[PDB]
Amino acid sequence: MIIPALDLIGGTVVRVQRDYGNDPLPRLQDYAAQGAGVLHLVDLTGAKDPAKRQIPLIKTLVAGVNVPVQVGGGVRTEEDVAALLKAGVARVVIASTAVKSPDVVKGWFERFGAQALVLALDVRIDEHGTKQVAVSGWQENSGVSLEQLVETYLPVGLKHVLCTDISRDGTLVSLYEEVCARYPQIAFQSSGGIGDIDDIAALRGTGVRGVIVGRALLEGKFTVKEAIQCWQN
Repeated sequence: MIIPALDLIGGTVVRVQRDYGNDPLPRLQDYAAQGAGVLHLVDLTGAKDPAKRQIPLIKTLVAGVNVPVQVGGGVRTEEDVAALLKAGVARVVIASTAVKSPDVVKGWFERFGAQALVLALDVRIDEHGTKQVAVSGWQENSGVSLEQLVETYLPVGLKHVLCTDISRDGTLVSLYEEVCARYPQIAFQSSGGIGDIDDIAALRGTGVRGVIVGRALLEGKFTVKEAIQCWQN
């Protein structure tokens, strides 16, 4: 699947920052109308301060489409996960906390179930060619490989992993081929490097299950319909 994505700050759709207006619901509705089966939202306001999580907006957006939405941004605690799910979110995207407190997050898998959680990892390919996990693009590596972290959560039934390459020069394959083959029981999602329709074609044979597409849709490079037609060949 193609997974169309929006970043939201204070109700505004933004490109990573260019203002793309305050109409997220009609945009999402049109993504769904074109065949998207899953949508992705990042709450940048909540990422900066969990106390300001955009729950009312998220409720509205989820209510306004007919497809599951995965939502990330400032998911620090069990309470955060629960509040997002209560608001109607299908899956909660766990990022830095999955790196910083694995024993705690393993407990979340036990409580909420693996179908409700997506682990989002930023990866840098280092000098030796190791897939190093980092909590963000502006922080140093955290001293754990993608494989090591995946294998930490497999015993609690990990099913969804979102992988962003934050070391790559330019737009978009070997990385995804490798990890997908190694953990066929996990559905990997790719994020980043989609600049045109050919970048989606590039991922088709890799084993990647989901392709997150954000900026390219906002910039009018191609439509969700075209993306899906390409992805399905």
